[PDB]
Parts: sequence; structure tokens; C-alpha cells
Amino acid sequence: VLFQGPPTKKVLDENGQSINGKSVLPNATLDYVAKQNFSQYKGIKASAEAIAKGFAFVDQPNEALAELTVKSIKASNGDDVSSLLEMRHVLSKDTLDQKLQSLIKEAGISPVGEFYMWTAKDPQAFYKAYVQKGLDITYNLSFKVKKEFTKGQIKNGVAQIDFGNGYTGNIVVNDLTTPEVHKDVLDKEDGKSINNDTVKLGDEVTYKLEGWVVPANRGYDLFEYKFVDHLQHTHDLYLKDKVVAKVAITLKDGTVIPKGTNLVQYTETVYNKETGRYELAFKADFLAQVSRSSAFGADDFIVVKRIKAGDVYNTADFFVNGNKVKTETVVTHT
Repeated sequence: VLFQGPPTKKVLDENGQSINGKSVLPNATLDYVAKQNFSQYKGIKASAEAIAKGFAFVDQPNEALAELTVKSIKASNGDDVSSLLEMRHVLSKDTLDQKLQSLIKEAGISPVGEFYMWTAKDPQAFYKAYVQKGLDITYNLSFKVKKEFTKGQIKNGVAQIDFGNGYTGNIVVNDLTTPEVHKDVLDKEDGKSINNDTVKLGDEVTYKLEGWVVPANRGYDLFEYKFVDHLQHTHDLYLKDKVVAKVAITLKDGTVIPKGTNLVQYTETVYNKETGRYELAFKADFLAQVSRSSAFGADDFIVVKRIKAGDVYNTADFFVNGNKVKTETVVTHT
């Protein structure tokens, strides 16, 4: 063939836009669209011996990816061709039978690790119905990320073997960003840490919850950004909070919210004085307006008054798009 048709793969967000090279979160589903190209063979008169080598499609994820869901495998004519393909899932090429190891090896395809492969069950019928007609096959594939993969690049590649000839496609890539948050206890906002120190009965102290900075160049929009702090309300009387932008935030219309801006208008605070449960949550309609090309984050300052003697602990949980993480535990003594 004069003009070859190597396979391709894309990674798409929920709107169908490519998010190649962008970051995602631990709870992300990677939604890939892979193409096995046959349009180059339209009208070919392949030998019976060539056709007999069949048609294989390989997807090779890196170590980051966990369970695969095959959403669909469709020819460009709209046919569901999933029943015509044998699905194999191997931890190494060494577990394939010798026939298929020889096929991939002589095709020049040498997958490094664990991969998935789909082969035509009846190469002659598949050739007649799809390859010879030039009908490309689209694999809609979705993966979760392994819980143990907490940073680095997620990668997924494809290859195809047509009549025993191998073609390798592109490798899509996404960085996995695990959120992280911190807690400190201060004499006041912009003051000094007093963690592990003595606090005089009746003094105010301020908890600082350092939110995670959602990075620019992410492949998703924000819908949840919130802190839940369980105050030791037997000892700490909640007085008030303060939430501020920790980075300069650009919205989708181009508006800039400077670092240090008070963000209260975009949040809701609720405090249960019976339980000690404080929550500060960003509103979803606001979060929706942050540009994907903008970082975003906030710090929250909770001021309380010490109204009982003893050891007083604080910890907070942080949620971003359903991903929960915890701060340190801090303590003061009175």
C-alpha cells in the first residue's frame, strides 16, 4: 500500500474534546477512542495467504491503568463487530500461544508489558465484510486508574497487524495529580504557627486549611472544592471564617480574580455547633466558570476561641471532584 493507515488513539473529556497531555484525578475514568484503519485497503486483491494471517488490534496501557471497560467496537458503516473479534488480555506476550507470538514478532510489534488484543475470529469473512471494503473499526475503551498509581504519566498506545504487517500508532498521555492539603494552627492569620504550644484559656486561635491548587492544563472542570473540619467544639468555640484565593484565578470569559481576593461570595459555610462539623464549600456554578487553563485554589482560616482546658486537636478533610484527602492533625494545650 502506498499510503499507510497506522492506528490512532485519542483521549476525550465528557464533551468529546481531546484532553491529550492534560492532568486528571485519582478517581478519573480515561475515555479513549482508538481506531483500527482499513480504508487504505479498499478494493485490494490480497492473496489467500495474506488474508490468512488475519487482523489484530493491540492496546497497550502503561502500569497506571486498571480495569478496562469496552464500551463498543464499531465499524465505520455502523456495524457492531465486537462478536467477530476475539478479546485477549495477557500479562505478557509470553502467555500467548506460539502462533500469535510469532505473528506479533514478525510484524515488528513488541509490547513491553500487559496488553489487550482483538483478533478477527474468521479472517476471510472479516476481510470480505470490513477490510476489503475499507471500513475502519473504532474501539471505545475506558479505564480506571490504579489506586497505587499516585503520580506520573498515564499512557496508552495502539498497534495493528494487517495481513502480518505491523503498524504502531500514537501514545496518548495524561498526568495523574493526587490532591494534597495541609492544616496549621496559628495565633492569627498571617501570624506564627503555635502547633504543640500552650494556648491561654479565652485566647483566640486560627486554623489554617491550605487547599490544594488545582493546576492549569487539566482535562476536567471543577464541580466540588470543599473543606470539612471537625472542630473539638467542647474546647473550641467557632467564631468565624475567612476564605482567600491562593493563586490568581482566570475565568472562562477572561476575568482575573487576583491572588488574595476574599472568595466568600462564591462559597457557603455551615457550622453545626452540636457536632463540631464545619464545612466550607465552593459553589458549583462558580467552579464551572474557572478556565481549564487556570490554576485554582483557596486557603480557609477558621477562627475559634479556647473555652476549655485540655488537649485540643484539629483535623480537616478536603474534597475535590469527589476525591477525599485529609490534613495533618494539629494540637494545642490549655
